[PDB]
Amino acid sequence: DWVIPPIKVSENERGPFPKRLVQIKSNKDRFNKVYYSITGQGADNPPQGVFRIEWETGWMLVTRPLDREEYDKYVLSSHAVSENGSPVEEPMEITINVIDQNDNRPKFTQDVFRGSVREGVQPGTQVMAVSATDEDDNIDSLNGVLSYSILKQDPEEPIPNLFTINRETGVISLIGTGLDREKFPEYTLTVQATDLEGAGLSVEGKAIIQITDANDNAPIFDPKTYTALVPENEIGFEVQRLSVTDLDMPGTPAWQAVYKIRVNEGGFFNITTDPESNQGILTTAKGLDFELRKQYVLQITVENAEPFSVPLPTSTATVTVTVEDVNEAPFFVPAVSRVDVSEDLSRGEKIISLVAQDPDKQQIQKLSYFIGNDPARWLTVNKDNGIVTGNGNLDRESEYVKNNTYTVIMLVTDDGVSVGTGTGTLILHVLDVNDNGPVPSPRVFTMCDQNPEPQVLTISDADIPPNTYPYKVSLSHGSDLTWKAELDSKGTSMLLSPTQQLKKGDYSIYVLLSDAQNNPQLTVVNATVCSCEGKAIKCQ
Amino acid sequence: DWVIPPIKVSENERGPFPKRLVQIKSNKDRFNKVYYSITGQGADNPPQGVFRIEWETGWMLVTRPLDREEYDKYVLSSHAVSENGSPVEEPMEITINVIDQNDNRPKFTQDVFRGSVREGVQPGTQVMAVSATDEDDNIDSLNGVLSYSILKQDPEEPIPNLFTINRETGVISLIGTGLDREKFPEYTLTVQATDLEGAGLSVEGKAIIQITDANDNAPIFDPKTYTALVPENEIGFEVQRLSVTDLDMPGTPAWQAVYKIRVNEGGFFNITTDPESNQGILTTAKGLDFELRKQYVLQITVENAEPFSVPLPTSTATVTVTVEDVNEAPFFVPAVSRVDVSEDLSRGEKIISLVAQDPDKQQIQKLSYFIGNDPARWLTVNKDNGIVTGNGNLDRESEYVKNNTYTVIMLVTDDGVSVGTGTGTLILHVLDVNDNGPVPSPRVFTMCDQNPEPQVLTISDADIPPNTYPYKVSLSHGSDLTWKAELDSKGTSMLLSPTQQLKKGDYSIYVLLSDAQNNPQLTVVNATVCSCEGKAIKCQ
Ligand SMILES: *[C@@H]1O[C@H](CO)[C@@H](O)[C@H](O)[C@H]1NC(C)=O
Ligand SMILES: *[C@@H]1O[C@H](CO)[C@@H](O)[C@H](O)[C@H]1NC(C)=O
Ligand SMILES: *[C@@H]1O[C@H](CO)[C@@H](O)[C@H](O)[C@H]1NC(C)=O
Ligand SMILES: *[C@@H]1O[C@H](CO)[C@@H](O)[C@H](O)[C@H]1NC(C)=O
Ligand SMILES: *[C@@H]1O[C@H](CO)[C@@H](O)[C@H](O)[C@H]1NC(C)=O
Ligand SMILES: *[C@@H]1O[C@H](CO)[C@@H](O)[C@H](O)[C@H]1NC(C)=O
Ligand SMILES: *[C@@H]1O[C@H](CO)[C@@H](O)[C@H](O)[C@H]1NC(C)=O
Ligand SMILES: *[C@@H]1O[C@H](CO)[C@@H](O)[C@H](O)[C@H]1NC(C)=O
Ligand SMILES: *[C@@H]1O[C@H](CO)[C@@H](O)[C@H](O)[C@H]1NC(C)=O
Ligand SMILES: *[C@@H]1O[C@H](CO)[C@@H](O)[C@H](O)[C@H]1NC(C)=O
Ligand SMILES: *[C@@H]1O[C@H](CO)[C@@H](O)[C@H](O)[C@H]1NC(C)=O
Ligand SMILES: *[C@@H]1O[C@H](CO)[C@@H](O)[C@H](O)[C@H]1NC(C)=O
Ligand SMILES: *[C@@H]1O[C@H](CO)[C@@H](O)[C@H](O)[C@H]1NC(C)=O
Ligand SMILES: *[C@@H]1O[C@H](CO)[C@@H](O)[C@H](O)[C@H]1NC(C)=O
Ligand SMILES: *[C@@H]1O[C@H](CO)[C@@H](O)[C@H](O)[C@H]1NC(C)=O
Ligand SMILES: *[C@@H]1O[C@H](CO)[C@@H](O)[C@H](O)[C@H]1NC(C)=O
Ligand SMILES: *[C@@H]1O[C@H](CO)[C@@H](O)[C@H](O)[C@H]1NC(C)=O
Ligand SMILES: *[C@@H]1O[C@H](CO)[C@@H](O)[C@H](O)[C@H]1NC(C)=O
Ligand SMILES: *[C@H]1O[C@H](CO)[C@@H](O)[C@H](O)[C@H]1NC(C)=O
Ligand SMILES: *[C@H]1O[C@H](CO)[C@@H](O)[C@H](O)[C@H]1NC(C)=O
Ligand SMILES: *[C@H]1O[C@H](CO)[C@@H](O)[C@H](O)[C@H]1NC(C)=O
Ligand SMILES: *[C@H]1O[C@H](CO)[C@@H](O)[C@H](O)[C@H]1NC(C)=O
Ligand SMILES: *[C@H]1O[C@H](CO)[C@@H](O)[C@H](O)[C@H]1NC(C)=O
Ligand SMILES: *[C@H]1O[C@H](CO)[C@@H](O)[C@H](O)[C@H]1NC(C)=O
Ligand SMILES: *[C@H]1O[C@H](CO)[C@@H](O)[C@H](O)[C@H]1NC(C)=O
Ligand SMILES: *[C@H]1O[C@H](CO)[C@@H](O)[C@H](O)[C@H]1NC(C)=O
Ligand SMILES: *[C@H]1O[C@H](CO)[C@@H](O)[C@H](O)[C@H]1NC(C)=O
Ligand SMILES: *[C@H]1O[C@H](CO)[C@@H](O)[C@H](O)[C@H]1NC(C)=O
Ligand SMILES: *[C@H]1O[C@H](CO)[C@@H](O)[C@H](O)[C@H]1NC(C)=O
Ligand SMILES: *[C@H]1O[C@H](CO)[C@@H](O)[C@H](O)[C@H]1NC(C)=O
Ligand SMILES: [Ca+2]
Ligand SMILES: [Ca+2]
Ligand SMILES: [Ca+2]
Ligand SMILES: [Ca+2]
Ligand SMILES: [Ca+2]
Ligand SMILES: [Ca+2]
Ligand SMILES: [Ca+2]
Ligand SMILES: [Ca+2]
Ligand SMILES: [Ca+2]
Ligand SMILES: [Ca+2]
Ligand SMILES: [Ca+2]
Ligand SMILES: [Ca+2]
Ligand SMILES: [Ca+2]
Ligand SMILES: [Ca+2]
Ligand SMILES: [Ca+2]
Ligand SMILES: [Ca+2]
Ligand SMILES: [Ca+2]
Ligand SMILES: [Ca+2]
Ligand SMILES: [Ca+2]
Ligand SMILES: [Ca+2]
Ligand SMILES: [Ca+2]
Ligand SMILES: [Ca+2]
Ligand SMILES: [Ca+2]
Ligand SMILES: [Ca+2]
Repeated sequence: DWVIPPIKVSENERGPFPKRLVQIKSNKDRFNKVYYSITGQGADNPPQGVFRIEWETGWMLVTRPLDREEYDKYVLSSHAVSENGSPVEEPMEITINVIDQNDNRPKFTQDVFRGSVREGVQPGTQVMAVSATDEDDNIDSLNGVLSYSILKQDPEEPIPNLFTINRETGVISLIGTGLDREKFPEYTLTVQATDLEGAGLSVEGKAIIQITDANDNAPIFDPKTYTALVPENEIGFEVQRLSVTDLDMPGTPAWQAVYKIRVNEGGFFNITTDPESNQGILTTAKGLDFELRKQYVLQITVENAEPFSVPLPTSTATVTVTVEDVNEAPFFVPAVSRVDVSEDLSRGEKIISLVAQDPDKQQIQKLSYFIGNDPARWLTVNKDNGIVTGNGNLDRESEYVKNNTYTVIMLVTDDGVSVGTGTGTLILHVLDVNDNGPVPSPRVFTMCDQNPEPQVLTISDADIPPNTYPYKVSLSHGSDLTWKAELDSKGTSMLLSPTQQLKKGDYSIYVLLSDAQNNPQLTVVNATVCSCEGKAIKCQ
Repeated sequence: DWVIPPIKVSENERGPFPKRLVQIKSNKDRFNKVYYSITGQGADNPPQGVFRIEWETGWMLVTRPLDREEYDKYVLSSHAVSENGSPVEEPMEITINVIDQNDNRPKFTQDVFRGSVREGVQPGTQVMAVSATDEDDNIDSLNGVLSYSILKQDPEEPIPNLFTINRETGVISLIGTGLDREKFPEYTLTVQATDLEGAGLSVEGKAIIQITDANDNAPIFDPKTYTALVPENEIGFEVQRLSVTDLDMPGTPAWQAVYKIRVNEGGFFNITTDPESNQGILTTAKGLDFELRKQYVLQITVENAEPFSVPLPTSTATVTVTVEDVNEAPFFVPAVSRVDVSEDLSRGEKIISLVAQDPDKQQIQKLSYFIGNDPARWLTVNKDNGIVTGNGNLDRESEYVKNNTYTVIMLVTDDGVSVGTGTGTLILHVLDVNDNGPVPSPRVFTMCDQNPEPQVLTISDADIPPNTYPYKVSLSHGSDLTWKAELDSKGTSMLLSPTQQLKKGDYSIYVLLSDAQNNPQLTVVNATVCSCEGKAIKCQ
């Protein structure tokens, strides 16, 4: 058909109501009276009564103002019946479009936006982002397009133009330079959005930016030069602690100190760090020792764990140390294999005039010499002059003496001012003299009767050679009660044989030898005889 | 509903016909085939067939070109029935608006406009007014708004820009200066009107302006100096006529002449004007007279009835007159009570030597003296010398003479060259002489007998005093036939009485008187007597 165009109507209209929109006519009215009515939402349906028609003229009206924001369009159905009561025309659809008007102010997405950036970054860096909206049209008008802006950053210091915002997108960026967490950490700037691309109505928001941290700062010592005293030897011990103040953020690696000495003399120092006021705690690496050095001039520089965000001054601490003195024990010089001395020494004679030395050249402390180790008592010391003399009777020949030795240990004490011990061994070579003289091996025989065979006997000397070289056998009172002497060819033994057919048991034979001579006297080597033929038998 | 918008269509469209306008669909076609038709003016109604629809597709078309000027809009009704034959949708109204196109040239209201203005008016004066129209739109386009103009005034002289026209209203006004009915009275200018405020199409008209008249001109004489001759006395008469030429419009007061003399000597001149060539007709106010003046130098200026529309030169006419001569009658000087003359004058004696005078000093014309009035013939005149002598017998005493007078009139005639009369009266004092003498009153008595009483008688003189002073009575032959004389005391009468006793009737008495003397003789005063006693009785 020839339909009927949609009807545009403005919003928030205002004048004298009613307002005729249009007029409709059924031509089938030649016959009876026609009754015009109309139906739909806004008609008889909810919102009832916005539009109504004059049953007799065919006029359509808007009865009151409208807000497209509420309902932006309506569709209606129109009718025409006869007085008799019958419909005449197939109904007719009707449309109305509600044209937008700038009745709406915009509104920010949130009531407050927050942001953050680091202090050392470069100009032209994107920080935050902000939103807002207008409910009016924005597809055929500007009643709903906004334009963003900024008008007041607080801390109007260092300067007041650190940022800008993209008018269309509302994004903010760092424009200037001079950000420092250490002086001004959080800005509060006021934003506004406007109707018709900055032309219409405006509103406010608030965005707040916190500033991350940077290693803008270096560490600073609170003393620059310290001093402490120290002892030579127990040690590995705490000398002095140090103080400092970095200014970036505390629990952070831009706040933790790292040290080191420049030069470690004997490399006898270690230094650690501590999460207190991360003071510098210095200590001794390997004890000290001395009388060698009293002075210690060393320097320690301090850094952070992480590198610096800028060239900065490295700052050292210069420190002086002094070693207190402890006084140590003295010592005999050697451990003496000294005196190759003979057995004939006169009880009270100079053996070893000895001396001991003591470390501490503070030496105005003497000591006393004491002896100590010990198989039995011979020797003697002058305690205030360390003089070892030889008292007593010695005898290389016999008991304690093991290999050609006699080892003895002695002491010495550090007095004068405190304490001390000195353990020193002393081996002294004893010597030989020909003391003893020759002696027979077996002392009792068992001779036989009829024809006894030679009674083997031998010789032994306690002395050391030559002193036991060859012999000379001799038979004293009974050199004839019949007894005849004899030597083995290979030196050592002697052959003892009677020369008479003598008696039934129990009787001695006086013996007498010599080796350089010395002559011993020996003696009786008794002789038990019991009935027989010729071989030395078990007796009775 | 969701109707269907009006359809705009251009006018004088042109391309390949048909032209689809729009397509309609009934959705109730799920069931049968639907048949699309359409109705109305331009459809099935007159203009039939401008639009038609394709029963099966639902397309609407314009079949041929259109002229909004003919029909600027159409309304149509669309239908849709089922094959079975039933309608499905309530019909649908359809509208088409025909948009204007500049197909129309404008046209002047009239084929020729006329106008008129007066020559002396000022620049910036509204004269005519002109109209014209275009039939195309003029409420949303310029297809129908005109712009007026002018492009050719004829008589491109004095200059060619006497006027302008208001482009929007088409009114014309005088812009320049130099209008003269007398040289260029009617302009013919060509006008044009145009489409789109002078932009589109144009056409022509014609406006013609006549120029009213003004008193631009003054009157001019055709002679500047005239002359005429004239006679002394019959008069009030036409001397000379005058000619002139004003140049404005003829039957008009800017063409009628008005005159006047500058100086009217004795105020004896009048001059009128005449609707001929309104010549100046001069005449004589009160006759002239003379021998007093021959010359007349006078001037007459000429104006118009209505003042002048500009300073102009007043132009006079200087004129000379000459008076011809007529010769008049002579006159005795006075009218004479002249001659106190006596009665004794000698017949033929000088009474009044008189003279008369005649006007015209051209005097070489004499006259003749004649007498004329008349009781009887005494006097006489010398006609060629006017001398009145006295012939005859006169007599103061008696007949014609009334009071002491005698009046006579005489004449004199102007000859020599033409004609003349002179009536002059003449009274002449006559005088007294003592002519007559005394005389008795009654001449006949009636006396009585016995004793007659005195017969009274009296006296009378024809003379004038002293000449009749007192008397002297005398009785002649019968101074005694008995008669005795007597005078009255108071002079006049006389007492007559007998002295004898005398006779019976019929007889006279001779009487005789005197007054200076003169002596009269009188006479007989007869006396009739009849019988009696004493009183004068009636007789017998
Ligand atoms: C930003 O927020 C802080 C915290 O309240 C406030 O003190 C400051 O004034 C605001 N503006 C700036 C530029 O710091
Ligand atoms: C020396 O060492 C001591 C240790 O107690 C310290 O207090 C002092 O500051 C250091 N410097 C000097 C000059 O004494
Ligand atoms: C670190 O020590 C320096 C030296 O006096 C001082 O100026 C600074 O304030 C200290 N740091 C802090 C956080 O106090
Ligand atoms: C202190 O500094 C030294 C030197 O680098 C380092 O070895 C040590 O680990 C540090 N102490 C601490 C607790 O970090
Ligand atoms: C530390 O060493 C320096 C370098 O010679 C010296 O001046 C200072 O006296 C020493 N000790 C102290 C107490 O500073
Ligand atoms: C000698 O030195 C040895 C070796 O240590 C030791 O066993 C002995 O007791 C010391 N004295 C003697 C008498 O041998
Ligand atoms: C010296 O050392 C000895 C070791 O035999 C010890 O018994 C003694 O106590 C020390 N003497 C002193 C005075 O400290
Ligand atoms: C020295 O005396 C000390 C103290 O008893 C002892 O420990 C040590 O064994 C002794 N010997 C030597 C050779 O120092
Ligand atoms: C040997 O025997 C004799 C005889 O009785 C006896 O006197 C002696 O003591 C024994 N031994 C020695 C070495 O004399
Ligand atoms: C005006 O009309 C007269 C009369 O026909 C004509 O003679 C004349 O040429 C026209 N134009 C002017 C300027 O007189
Ligand atoms: C004189 O008057 C006569 C009258 O007939 C006239 O014709 C003439 O122009 C006038 N002027 C002169 C100088 O004659
Ligand atoms: C009027 O008289 C003057 C004088 O000759 C002449 O120039 C003028 O043309 C006359 N007027 C007319 C209409 O002829
Ligand atoms: C001619 O002029 C005289 C002088 O004003 C005037 O009185 C007279 O009426 C005029 N004649 C006519 C016919 O207008
Ligand atoms: C008119 O009067 C003038 C003025 O004196 C004179 O010149 C003239 O002759 C007179 N008559 C005539 C004929 O112009
Ligand atoms: C005299 O004059 C008178 C007065 O007019 C006149 O009547 C009379 O006729 C004249 N003549 C005489 C004789 O009186
Ligand atoms: C003169 O006047 C007389 C009047 O009495 C008249 O009769 C006569 O005609 C006149 N004479 C002449 C010559 O005109
Ligand atoms: C003079 O004569 C004339 C001509 O008849 C007459 O009319 C008139 O009366 C006479 N008388 C006088 C006094 O002029
Ligand atoms: C008087 O009478 C006488 C007598 O008859 C007579 O003759 C006479 O004529 C009369 N009158 C006069 C005047 O004489
Ligand atoms: C020093 O002592 C610390 C504590 O035991 C140890 O961990 C470190 O290895 C030593 N040396 C150094 C150079 O720190
Ligand atoms: C000082 O030395 C440290 C390393 O010990 C270094 O990191 C720092 O950059 C140095 N100072 C300067 C100004 O380069
Ligand atoms: C510490 O002090 C000493 C002496 O003044 C100097 O040699 C050393 O360089 C100093 N360290 C610093 C960082 O100044
Ligand atoms: C530490 O500081 C001292 C003195 O200021 C300087 O001479 C030395 O070079 C510094 N050490 C380092 C490693 O920077
Ligand atoms: C004594 O000192 C010596 C060094 O000559 C050593 O060999 C020996 O072991 C020491 N003996 C003791 C018990 O100290
Ligand atoms: C005695 O001398 C030997 C040879 O020098 C030696 O090796 C040994 O130790 C010493 N003492 C003993 C009991 O062998
Ligand atoms: C002159 O004669 C005319 C004609 O009768 C008259 O109307 C007018 O009043 C007279 N006087 C003047 C000054 O025109
Ligand atoms: C000449 O006189 C007339 C009146 O007689 C007057 O209207 C005219 O304006 C005068 N001429 C001039 C140039 O004024
Ligand atoms: C007419 O002519 C006479 C003599 O020339 C002169 O006096 C008079 O002014 C003239 N009038 C005019 C208008 O020239
Ligand atoms: C008429 O013209 C004469 C001469 O041109 C002039 O002298 C006179 O003033 C004029 N008269 C008037 C009334 O203008
Ligand atoms: C004659 O003239 C006289 C003037 O003296 C006049 O009184 C009288 O009327 C005249 N008589 C006649 C008839 O003219
Ligand atoms: C005569 O004289 C008288 C007086 O002067 C005069 O008045 C009269 O007119 C004269 N005539 C008559 C008839 O009275
Ligand atoms: Ca709204
Ligand atoms: Ca809106
Ligand atoms: Ca808005
Ligand atoms: Ca910083
Ligand atoms: Ca730092
Ligand atoms: Ca920092
Ligand atoms: Ca030491
Ligand atoms: Ca020491
Ligand atoms: Ca010591
Ligand atoms: Ca020995
Ligand atoms: Ca020995
Ligand atoms: Ca020996
Ligand atoms: Ca047309
Ligand atoms: Ca048109
Ligand atoms: Ca047009
Ligand atoms: Ca003119
Ligand atoms: Ca004029
Ligand atoms: Ca004129
Ligand atoms: Ca005269
Ligand atoms: Ca004359
Ligand atoms: Ca005359
Ligand atoms: Ca007389
Ligand atoms: Ca007389
Ligand atoms: Ca007389």
